[PDB]
Amino acid sequence: TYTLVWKVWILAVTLYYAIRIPLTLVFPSLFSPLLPLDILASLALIADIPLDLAFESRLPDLLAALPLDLLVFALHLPSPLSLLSLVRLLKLISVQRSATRILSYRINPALLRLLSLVGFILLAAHGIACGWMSLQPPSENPAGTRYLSAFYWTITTLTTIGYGDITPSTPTQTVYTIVIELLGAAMYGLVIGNIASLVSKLDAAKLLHRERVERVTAFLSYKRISPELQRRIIEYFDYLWETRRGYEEREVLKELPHPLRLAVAMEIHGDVIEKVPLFKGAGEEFIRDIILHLEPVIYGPGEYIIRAGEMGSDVYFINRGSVEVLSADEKTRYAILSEGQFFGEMALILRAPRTATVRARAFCDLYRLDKETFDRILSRYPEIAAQIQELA
Amino acid sequence: TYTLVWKVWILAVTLYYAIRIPLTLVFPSLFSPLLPLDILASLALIADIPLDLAFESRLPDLLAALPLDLLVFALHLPSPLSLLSLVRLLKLISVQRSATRILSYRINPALLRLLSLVGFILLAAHGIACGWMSLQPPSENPAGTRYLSAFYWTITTLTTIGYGDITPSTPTQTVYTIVIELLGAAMYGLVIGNIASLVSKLDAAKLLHRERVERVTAFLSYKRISPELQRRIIEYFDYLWETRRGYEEREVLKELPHPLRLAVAMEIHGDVIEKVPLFKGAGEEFIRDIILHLEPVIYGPGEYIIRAGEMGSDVYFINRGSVEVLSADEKTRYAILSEGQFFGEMALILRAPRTATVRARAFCDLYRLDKETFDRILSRYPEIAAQIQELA
Amino acid sequence: TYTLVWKVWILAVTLYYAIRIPLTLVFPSLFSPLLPLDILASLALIADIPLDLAFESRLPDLLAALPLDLLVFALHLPSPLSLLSLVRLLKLISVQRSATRILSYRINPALLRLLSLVGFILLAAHGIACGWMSLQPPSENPAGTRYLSAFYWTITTLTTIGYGDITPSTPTQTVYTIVIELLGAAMYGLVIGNIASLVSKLDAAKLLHRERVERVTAFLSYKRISPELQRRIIEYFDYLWETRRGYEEREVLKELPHPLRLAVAMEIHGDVIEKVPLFKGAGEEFIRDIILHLEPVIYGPGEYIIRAGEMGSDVYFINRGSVEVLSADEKTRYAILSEGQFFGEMALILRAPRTATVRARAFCDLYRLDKETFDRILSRYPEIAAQIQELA
Amino acid sequence: TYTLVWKVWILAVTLYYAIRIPLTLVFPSLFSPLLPLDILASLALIADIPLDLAFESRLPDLLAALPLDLLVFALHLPSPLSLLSLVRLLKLISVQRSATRILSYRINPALLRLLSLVGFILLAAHGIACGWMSLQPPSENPAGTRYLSAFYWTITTLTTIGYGDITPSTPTQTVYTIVIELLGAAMYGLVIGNIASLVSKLDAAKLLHRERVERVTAFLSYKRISPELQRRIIEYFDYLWETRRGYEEREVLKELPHPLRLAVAMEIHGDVIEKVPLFKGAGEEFIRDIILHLEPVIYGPGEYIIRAGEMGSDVYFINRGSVEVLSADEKTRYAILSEGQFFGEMALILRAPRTATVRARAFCDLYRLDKETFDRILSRYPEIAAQIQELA
Repeated sequence: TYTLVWKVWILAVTLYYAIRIPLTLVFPSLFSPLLPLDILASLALIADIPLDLAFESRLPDLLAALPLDLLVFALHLPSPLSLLSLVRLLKLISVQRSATRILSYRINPALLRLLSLVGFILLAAHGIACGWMSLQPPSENPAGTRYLSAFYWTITTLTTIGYGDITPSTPTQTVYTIVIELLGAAMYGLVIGNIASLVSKLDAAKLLHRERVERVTAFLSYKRISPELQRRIIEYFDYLWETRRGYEEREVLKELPHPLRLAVAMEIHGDVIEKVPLFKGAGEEFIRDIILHLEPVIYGPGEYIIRAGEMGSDVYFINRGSVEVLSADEKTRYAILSEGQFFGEMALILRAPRTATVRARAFCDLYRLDKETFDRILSRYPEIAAQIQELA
Repeated sequence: TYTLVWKVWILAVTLYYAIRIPLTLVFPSLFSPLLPLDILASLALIADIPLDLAFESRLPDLLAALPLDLLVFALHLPSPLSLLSLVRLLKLISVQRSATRILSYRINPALLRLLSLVGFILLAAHGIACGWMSLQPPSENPAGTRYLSAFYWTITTLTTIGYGDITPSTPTQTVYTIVIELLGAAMYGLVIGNIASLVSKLDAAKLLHRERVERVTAFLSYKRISPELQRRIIEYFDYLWETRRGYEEREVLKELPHPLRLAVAMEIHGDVIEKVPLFKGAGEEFIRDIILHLEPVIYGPGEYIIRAGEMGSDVYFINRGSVEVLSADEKTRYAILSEGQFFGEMALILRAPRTATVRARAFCDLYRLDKETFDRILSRYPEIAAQIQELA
Repeated sequence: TYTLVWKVWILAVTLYYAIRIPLTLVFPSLFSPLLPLDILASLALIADIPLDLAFESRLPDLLAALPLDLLVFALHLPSPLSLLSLVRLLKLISVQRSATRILSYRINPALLRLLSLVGFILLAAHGIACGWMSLQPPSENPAGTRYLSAFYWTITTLTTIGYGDITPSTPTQTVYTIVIELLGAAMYGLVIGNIASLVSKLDAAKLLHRERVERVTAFLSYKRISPELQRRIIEYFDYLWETRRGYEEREVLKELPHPLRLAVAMEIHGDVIEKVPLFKGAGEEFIRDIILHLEPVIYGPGEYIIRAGEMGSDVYFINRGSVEVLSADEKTRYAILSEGQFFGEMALILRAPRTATVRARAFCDLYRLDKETFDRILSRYPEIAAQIQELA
Repeated sequence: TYTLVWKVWILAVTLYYAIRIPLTLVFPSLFSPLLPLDILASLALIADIPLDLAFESRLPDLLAALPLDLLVFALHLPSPLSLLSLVRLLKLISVQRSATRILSYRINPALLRLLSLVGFILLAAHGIACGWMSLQPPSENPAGTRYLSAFYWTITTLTTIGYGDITPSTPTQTVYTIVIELLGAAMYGLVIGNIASLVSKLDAAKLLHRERVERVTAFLSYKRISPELQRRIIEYFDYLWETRRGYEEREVLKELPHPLRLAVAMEIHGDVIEKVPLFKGAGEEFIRDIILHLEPVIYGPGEYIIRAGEMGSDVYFINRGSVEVLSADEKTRYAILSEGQFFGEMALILRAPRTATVRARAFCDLYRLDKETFDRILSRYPEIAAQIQELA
C-alpha cells in the first residue's frame, strides 16, 4: 500500500507531461515560468526506474527515462527536430501496463479497456488540436480562442459529425486532415466495438436461464403435454431464478476441490446430522462420508414426497422449506416439519413399507440419502454395521 | 394489480416533470397558468415514498421527494442557481429500477434496455435543445420556431449527421457544442452496441443446429462415406429441426427435477403402458420405475427395426410414427401398427430369436426398453419376479 | 416447384407496387398510360389469397388484397386522404415471411436478414425521396433532376454523411427531416449490428480450435514440460486441424441416433472386419456388436504402438495411416502394414506377452478393440465362446 | 521457403498494378516513360500460372493472366471501352486467398481479416479518387493539387464525416457520389463489425474465470455460508487464476490422445515414482499403469490433509507446494516435506489407522492415489500382487 501512492504519482506526472508537452511545442512563451515542475517531474521519471526494478517490455520506461526534453526547450531547436520531445509520451504504455494489472479484478476488464480508451482519446485529442493550431497561418489572436477552435475542430472530426464550418485551406493542412480523419474513424470504431462488447455479455446469467426455459417449453409443446403441468414447470423455473439465480446445485459445487467441497458441505449440514438417533456416538469419519453423498431435490407446493403404502427407500433432510405429514387417507394431519429437521429415517435399517403420507407445503429444497448408497459406504465401517443390526 | 396503476401514474408524473422543467427554465412566462399540476404532481411524488416503503439505492427517490422546485419558480432565482430544479430529474433512476423488474420476464431483456435507451435519448434531447435555446442571443422570435430549430440542431448533432447549416458563434456556445458532441457520440455508440447485442443472439436455436449439421457433414466427408447415407443423415436433421427445433430428447428433460420429470414421463406414457399383458394388475410403484428407464430412438423411413432371425432383446413402444410388420421374406405383410401401440414384447420373459421383420414407414419417434434394465429393476420386486415365471 | 414461380411473381408484383405508388403520388401525370399493369397486378394480388389458402399473421395479405387504390388515382383525392394508397405496401410483410422460410436453409440466416435489410433500405429510400420531393416549393424543373437531388439527399441523410449543401427551409420540411434523421440512425445502426453479427460467428471452427491449443500450451508451460514433446503436441493439433477440421471423433458421432450410427460404423468398418481368421463364418449380429465398440486413437510418427515384451491386451485395426513392424531389437524390419489391414490380433484368445515391436510411420488414425470389452460382449453369444476355445 | 519470396513478389506486382492502373487511366501522359515495368510485371503475371500449377476458384488468376491491358494504352481506346483494363485488378482475389492460408495460424484470423480490409479500403480509395478526378470539368491545375483534393473527398465520404466543402455539381457526379456513399457506409460498417468481433473475444480466459467465481459466490451466499470460508474460496480462485490461468487440470489433458497423454504424465511423474520402496524393481508396464490413475487435488494453506487417528486410504505425491508433518497433538513438528517427495505410503499394503497429522503450509498441488484403484489395477499383475504380501 505504499507503492500504490507512488503509482498514482507516476500516473499524475505522465498525465502532466501528456497535457503540457504539445501545448508548449506550440507556445514558446511557456516553459520558462514553469521549469521547476519540469525539474521535479523528470527527477520523478528518472527515479521511477530503480523502484521499477526493486520492490516491483521494459524499453518504454527506459526511453521515457532520459531527459531527451529540456534540450529542445533550452537550445530552441527548430520544428522538424523538436518533435523528439514527444518521446516522453511513450511513458503511457508503462502506466497502461501497470494499471491493467493492479486493479484487473476489482472491475470488469471490458469497462477498464473502455475507460482507458476514452482517456487516451481525450488525451490525444489535445495533441491533435495542438498540431492543428501549430500549422495555422500566424495572426493576432489570443491563446484561448485559437485553442478553443482547434479543439472544437478535432472533436467534430474524431466523433465523425463533421459540420464543415472551418475546413482545410493549404495542402499541408489537407494531408494532416486526411490522416486524422483515418484516426478518427479508427478511434470511433474502437469505441463502438468496446461498447458492443460491453453490453453483449452484460446479462448472461439472466439470458441463459431465459433460453433454457424457452427450450424446455418448446420441447414439451411438441409432446402435447397438459397446460396445468406446463404452468407448474414455468413457476418452478421462476422460483429457481428468483432464489439462486438459475444455477443448478450439483453443477456449481463440482468446480471446488475436495477440501473446500467437504468444508462447504460441512457448513451446510452441520445442525442437520447431529439430530438422528442412529448416527449418535458414531465417529467423525462416518459423518464426513455420508455428508458428501447427499443429493438435492426440490418439490413444488402440493407434491407427494412420500405416499403411504409405497415401499420407500430413502430418507429426506429438510434445508429450506416446510412440509406437512398426513395420514393414509390424507385427511387427519399428524404434525408439521420445518427446516433443520428430517423425516423418513425408518428405511435405512428396515425394508418396511411407508406408514404415512408427506405432502409439501411450499417449495422445499430438501436433500435426500438413498439406501443403496448408505449400505455401500456402510460396508467398510464394521462398527456401525454391527451397531445398526440391534436396531434392525 | 392495484400498485401497477400507481407505478404507471408515477411514470407519467416523472415523464411530465422531464418534459416540463427544462422548458420552463427557458420561458418564464409559463408556470403561472400551470401551477395546479405542479401542486398535484409534487404531492404525488411526496406521497409515493410511503407507498415506496409499505406494500413495496433509495436516495434518488428521497432527493426527488422534496419540493426543491417551486422556490426557484416563485422567488425568481437567477440562472446558475436555478439549475438545482433539475434535482427532480433524478426520479428517472427510480422509475428505471422499478420498470426493469416489474416486467423483466415478459420480454427480452435486451429489447427492454434498447427501448429504455431510446426513451432517455429523446427525453434528454429535449433538455439539450432547451439548453441550446437558452444560451442564444435574445431576439424577437416566436416560441415555436426557436424551439424547432434547437431540436433540429440537437438531433443533427446526436445522430452524428452534422449538416452544418446552423453552427456555434460564441465561445460559450462552442464549449456546450463540444460537450454534447461527446454525449452524442456516446449515445449513438450505445444504440449501435445495443442493436448489435440484440441481433447477435436473435437466432441461436437455428444457428446452433446449422453448426452441428455442418460439423457432422465435414467430419463424414473425411471418412469417405457414401452420398446416399449422407443424404439420409441430412434429411434426418431436417426432420429433427422441423418437429422439435433441433433439441435432443434426453438432454432437455435432464434439467427438470425428479418429481417434475416423473410427472412429464407419466403424462407421456400413460395410455401406452396400460395395454401390455404382463404389467396388468401390477402395482403403481412398478410402473413408476419402468417409466423412468425408457430410452428414445428415432428410425428413418425404411429402416429395419427388427430383423427376423436375430436374437432380439428389447421391446419398443410407439409414440408418434407408424410402422409395418412383415414376414421373414419381407413379402407378405402381417399388419400395421400406429401410435399408442407396441411390439416386440415377447423378449422380456424369453430368450427366443425374433419371428418377424418390422420395417419403419415414416419417421417413428419410438421409445424402447432393454431386457438387462428390465431384469435389473425387476429384482427388487419379488412379486412380479414370480408373476413372470409362469409366463416364462 | 410450380408455386416457386408464383412466389417470384408475387414478389415482382409487390416490388412493382413499392416502386410505383410513391412515385405516382407525386406525379399526377402518370397512372393513366400505365393503368393496365395496375389491372393485372391488382388481379394478381386478389388471386393470390386463394392460392395463399389452398396449396399453401394473415391480415397483411388481407389488407393488401383489396383495391383500396385506383379510387384515389381515379377520383383525384387530395393529399392527406391519398396516403391510404400506401396500404398496398403492407404486402412486403407477407413476402418477407414467405422468403424467410422457403430458403431458410440454403444460406446463412444472418446473411438473409442483412440482404433483406438492404432491400428494404433502398426500397424505403425511394419512398422517403418521393416524400421529400413532394413537400418542395413547386417550380419549373424536369422530373429527372428534381428526383435525383431528392434521392441524393435521402442517401446523404440515411448513411449519416450529411454534407449539408441542400438543407430544410420551411418548418414542415424540418419536421420531416428530424423524423427521417431518426430513421436514418435506426437503419444504419441495424446495418452495423447485422454486419457485426455476421462477421462475429464467421470463423467458429477455426477459432475454437485455436483457443483449445492456446489452452493446452499455457497449461503445459506451467508444468515445466520439455519443448520437444510440446512441439510434438503442437504438430499433432496441426494434423488434426488440417485433416478433419479440429473435431474429435467420438463427440461427433454421439449426436446421431442408433440406426444411423450403426450404418456409419458399418460403412467405415466393412472391408476391415471381413479379414480376420476368428470372425470368419460368425453371424451378422456378432459383427454388429463388435463394430460399435471400437475406439479411435491416433499415433504420431515414431510412436511405439506395441513394444515387444509387454503383456499386450488389445488388437488394432488400421484405417488411414501406415505402420511398420520391427523385431525385438528394433533393427530388422519384418514387413510394412498399410490401411485396410490389422495387427496384434493374437491377444483376444491368448494371455501371451507380445512378440514384436510396431512403430508408426506417419500419422495413423487406427481403431482398437480391448480384450475386456471383447470378452464382455462375447459372453452372451455362446457359439463363438466355444469357437474361440479350440484356437485358445 | 523459396516460393515465399515468389508470393511476396506477386503481391508486390499486383499492388503495383492496383496503384498504377487507375492513375494512368486518368493521365495519358504516363505509361510511356514507364512501359518497361509493364513488360516485367505482365511477364511476372503470365509466368505465375505455371508456378501456380507446379510446386503449388482458379479463373481470377486466369483472367488476370492475359495482357488485356497495353492494348488500351497503346491504341488509345476511348473511355467506356478503356475500363476493361481493370481486369488485372481481379488478381487481388488470388493474393487474398494465398495470404489467408500461408500465415493463417501465425496470427489471430480476426486481425488478419481486419488488416486485409484496411488494405483494400485504402487501395480502393485510391481508385475511387481517380474516378472522381476523372469526371471533373477539365482546367489548368497541377496533377498534385487535383489528386489531393480528390483523395481528401473520397476519405471525407468513406469515413462518413462529410464536411461538405466540395460537393457534386453535375448529375453525372451526383450518381457517382450516391453509389460511393453506399460503398462508404458498407466499408465503414465492415470496419466497425470487424473491430467489434476482434475486441469481443479478446479476453475469454479472463472473463470465463470471472463468471465462474461470480457464479460460485452468488450460489454460496444463498446457502448463508460463513464469510471466512467464502474468503478462503475466493483466494483459492485467485491462486488458480494466477498460476495456471483458470483451467482445471483434468479437463485440459482429456483432449490429448492416449500416447501423448501417457507421455505428458511420464514427463511429469518421472522423478516422483522412482523413490518409493514398493515399486522398486517393478516392471515398466506397472509404472505406466499406476501413472495414468493419479488424481490431482489442491489444498490451501492450513488445511488438514491427514488427521492422525483417521482410517486413511490414500497416498499423496507432492508436485509443487510444501507441507509439514506434525504429531497427534499438533504441537511437536516431525519434519518438513517439499516437492519431489511423498507421504502416506503406508496404506496401500495395510489397513492401519493413520499415525501422524499432515498440515499444508502453502498451496500444495499434490497428486493422490487411492487404495481401491491400486488393488483394482494390481489384480492383473500377479507378481507384484505376491511381492506386496511379504511386506503386508
